[PDB]
Amino acid sequence: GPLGSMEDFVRQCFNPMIVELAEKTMKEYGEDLKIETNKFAAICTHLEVCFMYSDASKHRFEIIEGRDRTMAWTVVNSICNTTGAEKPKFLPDLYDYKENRFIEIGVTRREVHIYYLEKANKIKSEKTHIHIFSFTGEEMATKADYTLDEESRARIKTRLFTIRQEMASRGLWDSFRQSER
Ligand SMILES: Oc1ccc(/C=N/Nc2ccc(Cl)cc2)c(O)c1O
Ligand SMILES: [Mn+2]
Ligand SMILES: [Mn+2]
Repeated sequence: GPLGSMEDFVRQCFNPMIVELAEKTMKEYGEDLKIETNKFAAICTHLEVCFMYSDASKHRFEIIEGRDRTMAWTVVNSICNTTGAEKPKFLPDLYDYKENRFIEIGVTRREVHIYYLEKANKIKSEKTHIHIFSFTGEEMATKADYTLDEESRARIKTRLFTIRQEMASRGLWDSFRQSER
């Protein structure tokens, strides 16, 4: 019936720190969240997934996403110097200290395999590990290595389902889904 505001939804659905980091992200790119509200939600979603992924194993992962850009490269370059890891061409989302690799996390409602192939074709690296989550609960990962166990990943998928559900109940899902890409 009633169609809600996506900005209202974001500020209610996501933790204050995620929202703030997403605001900083958009401002850093010169974007108005009051107009590009679906993107604001997507940024929040992706940041939450990255944080959940890291939290699945505390201190196993360094978080790169959410930091300001200069600081993100500072962190990446430090990790590369310390661990000997090869420097990525584009900023990744995490660094896995156990498997010794950077990780790019994708969140999509497009077809998960195509999305994976596009990510992989962009970053080009033979080292950076890619992990894609769909709002459908589908996932795809480099070399069928999913990194975390089923329960951790289920928690992330459950979060995505809950977001899609709350959006839909406020009439926001169709627009949000369409806005991707
Ligand atoms: O420049 C942009 C303008 C709008 C968007 C919107 N993305 N929306 C979005 C992205 C991913 C999912 Cl799963 C659902 C929705 C976006 O991702 C952009 O990069
Ligand atoms: Mn990123
Ligand atoms: Mn990502």
